[PDB]
Amino acid sequence: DVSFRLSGADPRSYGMFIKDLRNALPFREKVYNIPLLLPSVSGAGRYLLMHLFNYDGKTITVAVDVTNVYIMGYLADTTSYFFNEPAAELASQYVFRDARRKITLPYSGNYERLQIAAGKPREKIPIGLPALDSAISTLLHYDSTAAAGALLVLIQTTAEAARFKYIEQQIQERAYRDEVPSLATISLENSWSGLSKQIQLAQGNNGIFRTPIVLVDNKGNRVQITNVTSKVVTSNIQLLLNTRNI
Ligand SMILES: *[C@@H]1O[C@H](CO)[C@@H](O)[C@H](O)[C@H]1NC(C)=O
Ligand SMILES: NC(=O)c1cccnc1
Repeated sequence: DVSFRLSGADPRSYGMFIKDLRNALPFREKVYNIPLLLPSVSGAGRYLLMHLFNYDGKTITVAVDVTNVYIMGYLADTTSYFFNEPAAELASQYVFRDARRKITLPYSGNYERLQIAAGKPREKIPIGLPALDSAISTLLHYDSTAAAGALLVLIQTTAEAARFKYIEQQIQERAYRDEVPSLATISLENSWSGLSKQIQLAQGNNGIFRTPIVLVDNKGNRVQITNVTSKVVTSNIQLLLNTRNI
């Protein structure tokens, strides 16, 4: 398992937690020195548990699918909560079985459905460590509309930060003051599968993408990624979704 405490948290401790989250995910090979997530994992070993503590020391445990870094659900005291989708249904056969009751959230765990439930797009929701503290606290007591926004914060400050060093850095910059994500952050989140695929297809094509990927950079400009010498590939992306799952 991995753990992170908001009490005493700073950019250093958050960065270390994200390193630990990345390194908790199994892989058997690297592609251009980036861990390639496994095509499949059978049984309980498919799920990583992340123990998150809010500033007051109250805790939730979050179950993450190690093949894609997707959050399946979480445990708050004696109640488990799972997204309304087959992958989370499966997860609930393996994790948090000791919970006294299970609530299936009234949405699946993708951005489209979460944004509808929250009533707002990612672009308008501040993120940062204070927002993560708030998100943990919200998830402690069931409220599905509030939970949708909290889960948008949680996903971006854990899974997306693990996937992209740039997003990790954005959250570090928001350690003590929340701010909506940059355009670049949104573009990277929206392109993780596409980038993962092209980096894998570039092996066998001399590091050249079969199909270029368009992103927004940290200055807000459109850029086209065409090959693995791009900083997006050499320093930014940290985990690759297996093409078997694309
Ligand atoms: C490969 O990517 C690098 C880094 O972004 C870029 O400078 C170079 O022009 C690209 N090569 C092409 C497009 O042939
Ligand atoms: N459910 C998730 O953890 C999730 C959702 C959207 C993108 N990445 C991860």
